[PDB]
Amino acid sequence: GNNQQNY
Amino acid sequence: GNNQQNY
Amino acid sequence: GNNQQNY
Amino acid sequence: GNNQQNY
Amino acid sequence: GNNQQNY
Amino acid sequence: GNNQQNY
Amino acid sequence: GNNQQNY
Amino acid sequence: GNNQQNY
Amino acid sequence: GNNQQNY
Amino acid sequence: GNNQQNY
Amino acid sequence: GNNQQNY
Amino acid sequence: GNNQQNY
Amino acid sequence: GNNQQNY
Amino acid sequence: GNNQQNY
Amino acid sequence: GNNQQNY
Amino acid sequence: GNNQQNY
Amino acid sequence: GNNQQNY
Amino acid sequence: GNNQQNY
Repeated sequence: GNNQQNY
Repeated sequence: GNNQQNY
Repeated sequence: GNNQQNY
Repeated sequence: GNNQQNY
Repeated sequence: GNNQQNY
Repeated sequence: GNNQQNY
Repeated sequence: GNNQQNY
Repeated sequence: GNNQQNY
Repeated sequence: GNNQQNY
Repeated sequence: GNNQQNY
Repeated sequence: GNNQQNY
Repeated sequence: GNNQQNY
Repeated sequence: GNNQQNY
Repeated sequence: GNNQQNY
Repeated sequence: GNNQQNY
Repeated sequence: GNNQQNY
Repeated sequence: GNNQQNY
Repeated sequence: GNNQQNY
């Protein structure tokens, strides 16, 4: 699906 | 499905 | 926090 | 906190 | 806290 | 606390 | 506390 | 305490 | 935080 | 099913 | 089924 | 069934 | 059935 | 299903 | 934060 | 922040 | 799907 | 899909 990664 | 990862 | 909305 | 909503 | 809602 | 709701 | 609701 | 409800 | 919306 | 993990 | 794990 | 584990 | 474990 | 992981 | 909107 | 909009 | 990564 | 990376 869609990807959002927050570091 | 959709992915959200929060570090 | 962070927001991801998938329609 | 963080929000992910999947419709 | 964190929120995940799946419809 | 944390929230997960599955419809 | 933490919440999980499954419909 | 913690809550889990299964319908 | 950061925003990603997918229609 | 859906996955939410809170550390 | 659905999974919620709270550490 | 559904799983909720609270540590 | 459904599982809830509280530590 | 959908994935949300919060560290 | 940063914004990405996908129609 | 930065903006990207995709129609 | 769509990708947004925030460092 | 579309890509936005923010360093």
